[PDB]
Formats: sequence, C-alpha cells, structure tokens
Amino acid sequence: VQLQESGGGLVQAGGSLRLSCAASGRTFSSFVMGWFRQAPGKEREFVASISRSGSVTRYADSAKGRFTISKDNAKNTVSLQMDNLNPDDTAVYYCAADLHRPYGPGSQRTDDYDTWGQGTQVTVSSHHH
Repeated sequence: VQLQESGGGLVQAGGSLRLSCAASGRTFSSFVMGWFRQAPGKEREFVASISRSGSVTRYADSAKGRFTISKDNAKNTVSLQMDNLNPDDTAVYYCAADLHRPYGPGSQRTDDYDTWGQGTQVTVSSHHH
C-alpha cells in the first residue's frame, strides 16, 4: 500500500486549498487515514484523522473550525479542505494510514501509522503588497 499527496503549493493569505492523498497497491479494505504537518526544524505534528468508515473525525486545535477532513472509501483517498489559511499554516503536509486500527478515528501519535506519503509543500504568503 502506497500513498501519494497532491494539491499543495503557494497560496495567498486567507485563501483555501484542498489537499488530497490517494492510495495505490494491493489493498485489503478501507483504513484509518490522517494528516500531519512539519515545518523546517520543527517536530511533525497531528492535523486531522478519520475512521476506516469515514464516520468519525478528529482535529488538532490548529485545524478546528477551519479544516475539514473527508475520505472516499471507493477510491481509498483522503482529503483535507483548508479554509482561511494564514502564514503560520506554512508546512509540508503528509498523509498517513493506519492499517491496523479497525475501530475509531486515527491516533494523534505519528508512531501509530504504518504508511506515509512523501508530503506536499504548502506555503501561505502574507497579504502584504
């Protein structure tokens, strides 16, 4: 099972982006998927996760009330809608899958995820000029 992100890039402050992440390879079923982010010189941190069913989600404080995680189990893709971005959201965003977890949303711990994407760079310029 491999994961590939798309949708990152440079965006104006207050703009919005939708990241997506698609699974490929021999798949057994649907699985827990999550989003993490990491800026240079900083620890990788939780952003959002969703259950194998798609029914239940979790969000980091940073994402609450601005970002929305969703998934399409038919395509085994997960998406992060990111509204009202500001420069502090600048980071590389990584999608991840937990293939073990049969119940509940994804953990907030990086160590619980089997599979990682290569990341997509998101840069939020400030509004100036």
